[PDB]
Parts: sequence; C-alpha cells; structure tokens
Amino acid sequence: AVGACVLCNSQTSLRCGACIRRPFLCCKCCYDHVISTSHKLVLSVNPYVCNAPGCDVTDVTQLYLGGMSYYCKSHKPPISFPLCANGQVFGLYKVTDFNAIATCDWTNAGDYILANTCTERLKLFAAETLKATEETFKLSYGIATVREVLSDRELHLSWEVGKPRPPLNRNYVFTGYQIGEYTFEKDAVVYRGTTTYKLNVGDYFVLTSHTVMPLSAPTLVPQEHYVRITGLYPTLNISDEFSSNVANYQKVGMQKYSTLQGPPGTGKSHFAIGLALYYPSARIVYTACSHAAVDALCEKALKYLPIDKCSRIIPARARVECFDKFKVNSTLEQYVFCTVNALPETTADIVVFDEISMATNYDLSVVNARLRAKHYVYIGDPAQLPAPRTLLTKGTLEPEYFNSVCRLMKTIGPDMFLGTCRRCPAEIVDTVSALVYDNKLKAHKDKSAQCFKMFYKGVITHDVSSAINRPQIGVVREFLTRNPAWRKAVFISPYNSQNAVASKILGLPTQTVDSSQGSEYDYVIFTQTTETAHSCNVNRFNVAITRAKVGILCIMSDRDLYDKLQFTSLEI
Ligand SMILES: [Zn+2]
Ligand SMILES: [Zn+2]
Ligand SMILES: [Zn+2]
Repeated sequence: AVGACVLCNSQTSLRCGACIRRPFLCCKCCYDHVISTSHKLVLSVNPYVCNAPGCDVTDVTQLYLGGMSYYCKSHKPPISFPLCANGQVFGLYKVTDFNAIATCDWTNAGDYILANTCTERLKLFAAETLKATEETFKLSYGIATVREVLSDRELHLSWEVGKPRPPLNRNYVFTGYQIGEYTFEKDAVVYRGTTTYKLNVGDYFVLTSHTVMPLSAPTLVPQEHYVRITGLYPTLNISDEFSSNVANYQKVGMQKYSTLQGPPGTGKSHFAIGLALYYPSARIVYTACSHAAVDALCEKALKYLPIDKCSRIIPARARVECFDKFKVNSTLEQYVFCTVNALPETTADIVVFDEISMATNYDLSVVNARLRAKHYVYIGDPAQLPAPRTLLTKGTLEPEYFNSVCRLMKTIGPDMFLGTCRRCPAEIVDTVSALVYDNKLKAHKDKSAQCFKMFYKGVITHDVSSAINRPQIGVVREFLTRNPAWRKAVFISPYNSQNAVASKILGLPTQTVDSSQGSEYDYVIFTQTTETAHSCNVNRFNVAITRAKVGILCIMSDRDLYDKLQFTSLEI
C-alpha cells in the first residue's frame, strides 16, 4: 500500500488500478497518467471510488474528497475537493513513455523499442508488464484432451472448441496433467513427452503459465571502473591455450560488468572457462537462459576445470535431460552451472551470463536480483537470434532492442570482441563478416571448396502457417546421390514442417535455425523454404550458415541473400 513513484521516485500511496502491474505514481505523475490515458482508476489505502451506495463512479477525474470519503459530482457534500485538479491527484506525500508501456498490447515492435530506450525503472516496469501480458495471453488458448494412444511415440488429438488452438511446434512447451512437460510436432501427429508415461485417454494439458514475480534489481548494475583488478587473484602460470584472452580477463577484473561479442566459433565458451583458470580461486556462477547453453558450458568445463569443484543445478521439475557429469544441486561448489530461472540466491566473485542475445530484460533483472557478484560477464552476439516474443506480430525487433546488454553492444560497442572464427570454412566467414560484422570477423580456416549455393524457389506449401518446400528437398535428394560424403549432413531450415518432411524423405537429422544456435556440424544442408521476413532475417541466416565446420549446401529462395553467399553456385 505504500511505496515510490515509478517515474520520479517521489513517495506515494497512489497506484494505478488500470495498469496490469499497479505501479506507484506520485501526485503529479498519477495526474499526467490519468488525464492522457484511458486509465482512470486510482488506488490509495482505499480505492478512489464513489462511496454512495449503488454508485459505480470509479473515474478519478469524476471523483471528490468529501470529508474522509470519496464521492462523484452526483453524491458529494457541498464541502468537497476534486481528487483531480491543479496537475495533481490527491494523495499522501503531496510521462509519454510510461503511458505507452502501460497501455500497449505488445503486438508491435515499437513497444519493445520503447521498453529498451526508456529509463532503467521504466525498463523493469515494461519487462514486468510484458511478461504478465504474455502469461495472461496463455490463458486465451484452449485446453486439449487425449483422443487415442496410436503408439509409444505417436497419437491423434481432441480440443475444447471456442478458444484458439495454439501451433504444433517445439516452441510451445505445455505442462501435463502433473505428468511432465509435453511438446508437439506433425491426421497423424506426434506426442513428445519427456517423461515416459502412457498418455491416458481423457487426460489434459495446459500452456506453461508461470506466475510473474516483480522485478526490483536493474537489468544492468551501475557501471564501476577500477584502477586495479578488484577481488580477483590472477596467475602468471596461465596456460598458453588461454593466453590470447589475458588482456580481456584483466579487463573483466577491472570493471563491475563487461560485454563480450563473440561471433560463431570465435571462442566464447573457451573464454568463459579460461576466466576460471585465470582467476583460479574465484567462485564462478555460469548462467544462461536455456539448459542447452548451460550444458555447453558444462562440456567445456569438464575438459579444463576440476570435476569435483563443479555442480550442475537442476530444478526438481526435470523438464528435459541435461548434463549428467557434475554433482547435482550443490550451490556451494566453486563452479556452479545453472539456468537463469533455476538460480539460487547466492553470491559469486564472477557471474558469467552466456548467450546474451537470448536474454530478455526480465532475465537480466532476475540474475541481478538472485546473484550478488564482484564481477558480471555478458557473453553473446547481437548478430545471433533473440528470445522468441510470442506477442510480437507487427514489425521486426532489431538487435539493439533485444535487451540492455545488446543495446549497449550495438550503440557504444562491446567491451571485448572475438575477431577470429575458428569453426567455419572461409566462404562462410567472409559472407557473415560482410553481412552482420562490418568486415571485422576474420577466417582462421582456408576456403573448404565444399560451400555450395543453389537458387531454387520450388513450391511453397503450408501446414497451417508453417512452411514446406518439397521441390527444395527433392533438389537435396538429387545432390546427395552425387555427393555421398554429404550422407551425414544435418538438415536445417527456418521451419519445423519443412524439417519433418525432409526427415522422412532424406533421413538426415533435422534442426530449425533457432534450435541449431550454439551447435556445430561438419556438413549442413540448408533449404530457405520461403522468402518471408522470418526466412530472410539476417541474424537467422547468419546462425544458419555458421553451423558448418566443413561444408554447406544452401538452397535459396531470396535472390538478395543468394547473391551475398560467397559460395560456388550449382546448376539444375
Ligand atoms: Zn512522479
Ligand atoms: Zn495505468
Ligand atoms: Zn456517486
């Protein structure tokens, strides 16, 4: 009931009853809010509503202070004061950007632009409002119910009518009923339940709708620059293997927080684990939003750090199988590997937050609120993929607006940049260097002469909204017959339905561009499928072609990206 104004910090009893998150607004800011938005309900110790029996006047601009109570113009006594007047709303302790965040529906890109350009307190207000909006929207979808048990991995389903049916993709992890988190993918559909339980006919599932907690900590702590390495103890016996990062590790210890832009295969995980060998007594918490990003840090640590000082934090609700080689759930070990949403309340000498393009301002804040560290390291690449914004349907979200860390990397530049790609053949490195890295990314490898491109629009079919291009898969089939070494390639496309079709026709392992991020393969076969904003997205295209260590075949739909690929063209 008592607190500080989100816009000016002036103390108040006044909150907005029309905002989904009921923020405290001072007498001045509350007035500026109510008089320019449809938000007219104001909440003090008691709500600002007409106290006359049966009266439904709740608009603050139509209410007055009559004695110790509130009344409308129709019910107030002769000695009464308007609650709204003189640029202030009556309350104890006596804007444009706040209004827009408070009233938007989060379906436009401009909403996320504003949520990243505003003041720090407005960033938390926006992040809390957005996440609560996202969670409420999850209730709009309808409940599902098991129609039959086709086999151990397949089935056919039934829905409750009247409410919209969400898409069948590995993008919507539903929680099961308490029978583990289930997922779906394409009348013969596939039930993907992480927990091996015979799906009882009649049971139901609901979207993973977790309650949104308030944010208190900023997305980024205030920057502090030091003249000496603070609270960390370096070595001069630093392995030659990590010597290239020595100046950057010293930079880490001389600032409160630091940003590292690491293009694909430039050594992000090597840098993160090497930071532990450079400050060998430091307690490091390694965090990322996904279990995949956390497990990739676990694999690198397994090679350089002592296994007895590592612990993989796994929440009681075992969602998917993750890293099995560290002692599970020991918060006090020197090296703790844990996803953002599962972080314990602890302190650290260094916090390493990896895959920063996938973080939201909500995640940035959670880390600041759960971990109190001497140093914070943000590793990622704003030229890679951001977290999916399920409400966003209009406009494209540019990298400078992914989150606060990405905004800094795009506006003032990152503090550290890993300039040499060690993974990809030079054809790929040269293409992405010009496309998203302003020619600052260099190739370690020579050209492989196994990077091919083909311009083939094919035929686009749609599975509801997800796209398929059977002729592009047919072209891959013909290529495989003449290129048997490509037998072990991973098939990548921007669409789950295209991948399901390629999996049956080609028999190759499949991956969407979004799920390939952070992974690498000798050979990659990419079919663009369509020429939509989704399939032409430069960050997605960058991720797609940088998965390859040796060769890549790109079957393209977009002339622009096809011309930019510095690959040998194929005919047919
Ligand atoms: Zn104020
Ligand atoms: Zn409001
Ligand atoms: Zn009244």
